[PDB]
Amino acid sequence: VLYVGSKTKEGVVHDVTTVAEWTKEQVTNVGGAVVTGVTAVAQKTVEGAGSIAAATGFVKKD
Amino acid sequence: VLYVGSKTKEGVVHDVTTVAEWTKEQVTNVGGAVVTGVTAVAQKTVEGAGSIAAATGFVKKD
Amino acid sequence: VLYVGSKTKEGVVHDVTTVAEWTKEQVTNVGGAVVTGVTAVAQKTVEGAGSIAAATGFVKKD
Amino acid sequence: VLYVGSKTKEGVVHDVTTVAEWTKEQVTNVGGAVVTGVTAVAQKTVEGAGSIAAATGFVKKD
Amino acid sequence: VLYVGSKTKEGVVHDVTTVAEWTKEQVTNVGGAVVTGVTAVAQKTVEGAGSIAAATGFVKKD
Amino acid sequence: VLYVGSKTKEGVVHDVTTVAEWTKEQVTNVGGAVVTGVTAVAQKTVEGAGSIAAATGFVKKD
Repeated sequence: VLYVGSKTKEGVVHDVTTVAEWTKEQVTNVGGAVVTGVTAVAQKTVEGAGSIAAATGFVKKD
Repeated sequence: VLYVGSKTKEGVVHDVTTVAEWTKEQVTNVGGAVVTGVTAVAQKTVEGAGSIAAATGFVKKD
Repeated sequence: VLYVGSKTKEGVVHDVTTVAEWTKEQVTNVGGAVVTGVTAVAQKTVEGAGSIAAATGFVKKD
Repeated sequence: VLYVGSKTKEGVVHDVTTVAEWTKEQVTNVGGAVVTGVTAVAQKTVEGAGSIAAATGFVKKD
Repeated sequence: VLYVGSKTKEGVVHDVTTVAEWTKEQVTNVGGAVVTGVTAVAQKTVEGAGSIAAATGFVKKD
Repeated sequence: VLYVGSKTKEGVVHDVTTVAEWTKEQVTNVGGAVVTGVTAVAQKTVEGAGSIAAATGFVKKD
């Protein structure tokens, strides 16, 4: 293995653009997740049993 | 392995752009997560059983 | 392994841009997480059982 | 005339993005203009006879 | 005329982004202009006869 | 005229970003202008006959 002037992009997130304008937003909740923003998870490796990698809006009610 | 003038980007997040303008936002809650912003997790390695890597808006009610 | 004029970016977050303008935001809460800002976690390694790496908006009610 | 939370953009230039990569470029010249970069003129008012407002790559050989 | 929380942008230039990477560039010249960079002129008013406002790469050989 | 919490930007230049990386650049010249950098002129008023406001890479060989 050998490079020159190279580039590598394993596991990234880029150029996420959100624009809200005149936004009215009621939200109620009782006991459960609610998500409204912009989530950005970026991982390279995840290992192991029973794992939960990069959850968003989760409820685990065993 | 050997490089020259190189670049590597394992596990990153970049150029996240949020724009809110005239935003009205009520939020109530009882006992459960609520997320509205902009989350940015960036990990390289995660190992081990039972793990929960990079959760956002989570409820674990065993 | 040997480099020249090189660059490595394992596990980073950069160029997060938030813009709020005329933002009205009520928030109530009872007993549960609420998140509204901009979170920026950046880790290289995480190991071990039962771990919870980089949580944001979490509730663990065993 | 009266505003609120307003915005005006008379005569601007913004978000000019140039990207060159592995560019070989010979250029000769004798006695005449040559332009290769990125020009950005932004004017509001220009008045008067015979004027030459915002020239780029000009030759006036009277 | 009267404002509140306002903004005005008469005659500006902003967010000019240039990126060169592995650029080889020969240039010869004899007696005439040559331009290669990034020019940024930003004027509000220019008046008067015979004027030459914001020239770039000009030759006036009367 | 009267403001509150206001902003005015007559005649500006801002956020000019240049990035060169591994740049080889020969340049010869005889008797004529040559420009390679990043010029940033920002004027409010210019008046008068025969004027030359904000020239860059000019040759006036009368």
